Amino acid sequence: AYRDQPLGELALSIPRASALFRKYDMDYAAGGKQTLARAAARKELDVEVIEAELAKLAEQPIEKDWRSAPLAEIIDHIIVRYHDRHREQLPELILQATKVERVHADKPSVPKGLTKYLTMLHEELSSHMMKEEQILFPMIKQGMGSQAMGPISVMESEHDEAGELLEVIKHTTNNVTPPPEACTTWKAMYNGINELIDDLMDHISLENNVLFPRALAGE
Ligand SMILES: [Fe+3]
Ligand SMILES: [Fe+3]
Ligand SMILES: [O]
Repeated sequence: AYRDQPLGELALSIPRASALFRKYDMDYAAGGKQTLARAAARKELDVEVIEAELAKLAEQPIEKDWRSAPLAEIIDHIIVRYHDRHREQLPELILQATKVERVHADKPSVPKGLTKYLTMLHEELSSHMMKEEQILFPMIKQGMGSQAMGPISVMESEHDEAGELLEVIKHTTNNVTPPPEACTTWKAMYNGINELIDDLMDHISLENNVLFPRALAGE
């Protein structure tokens, strides 16, 4: 039956199901409405195995269920858990990528263009998060969420733009897998990239699958 539920609900309801979908490159963040059945079919995956993996994870409940939490507490959580972290993590990654592309400019496995793409992500995320905090989030706190179809659609479009950059970043880095040649700086940067991708998809998932639809519905 898990195959008939949307990816978003499985990610928000089952602990560490988010990490499972990232293992299968399944987009529970922007494509959260997509059922697990239609997602496993797209990628030619054996859905029955995914269902058993979720069944094991589903033995335990999730630490915090945001699906029914107050919108104000979701917003405040997003700001300190995701927005503020992104502002610290991306400048750090940009400088690491700059150091790696130079130090290992001669290796074949070096991720050329990574610094360019991290910079693009940082600029778009920065402007994006400012708009949410200065325009959309206050609108929702004042109870005007039902009148926010316009702004939310613009934010969800930007969420898609950010998703495309993530895919470019994953390709440039062999799905964020360092080569055997990788030094310590090189390996720690990829660990930071994976941490960014994980947070950003949970960040977008929480907005697209909970905050936005519930605001539009008048909660
Ligand atoms: Fe956000
Ligand atoms: Fe956002
Ligand atoms: O965001």
